[PDB]
Amino acid sequence: EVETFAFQAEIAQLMSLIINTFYSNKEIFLRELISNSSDALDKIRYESLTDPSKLDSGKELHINLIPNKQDRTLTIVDTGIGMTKADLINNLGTIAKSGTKAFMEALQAGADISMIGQFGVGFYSAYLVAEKVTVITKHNDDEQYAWESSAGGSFTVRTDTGEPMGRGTKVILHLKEDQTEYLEERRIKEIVKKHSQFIGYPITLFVE
Ligand SMILES: C#CCCCn1c(Cc2cc(OC)c(OC)c(OC)c2Cl)nc2c(N)nc(F)nc21
Repeated sequence: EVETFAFQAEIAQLMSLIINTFYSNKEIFLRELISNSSDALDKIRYESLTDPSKLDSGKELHINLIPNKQDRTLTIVDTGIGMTKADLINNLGTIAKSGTKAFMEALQAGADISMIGQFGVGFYSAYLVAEKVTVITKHNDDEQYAWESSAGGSFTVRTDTGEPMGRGTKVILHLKEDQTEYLEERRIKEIVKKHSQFIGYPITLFVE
């Protein structure tokens, strides 16, 4: 049972700009996703202080980076707060509208794509390297969901019947044919060291 949705006009515009603009410094997508993972882990850690039962779906707070050359995927996994169906379909897109407009205007005023995170829309930098993005997420109050988009103005949401993840988010980057350098161990290590060296959670780079 797959539900198909149209992105709000501003988000479809942002995704097109990210796909179409010539911009060589694509590596910045990784810092954006790791930073989102880190914010999600802070959120579950904060909530657990007043309600300890929120860690019943997993005590460990961490980030895994999983490359897979056979599937041509790079997966960012976290055991953070996770997302609800409402976040996936409408809540995040609503907040994204404001950030998208501010980012588009900043670009016209002379800013570059690396500043995307300051506008709360850093997640869409995934499309600098990915032809398709799959998001598997599980929030304590909701079910496990799979969000997916190859851009083109639409995204899908389905109940994920795959392997339960307990609590957290998995961002699966189906890389563009010319972006396989992001499956290489030394390339991932270099980017993490350059942009994500001060994240307060363990980041484990899996090897193939
Ligand atoms: C913006 C923003 C941050 C909030 C949404 N979000 C994101 C980025 C994100 C933003 C989105 O819109 C702006 C969004 O679209 C609905 C999205 O889902 C595909 C994600 Cl993953 N990553 C995580 C994560 N790792 N864990 C949790 F829990 N929430 C996340």
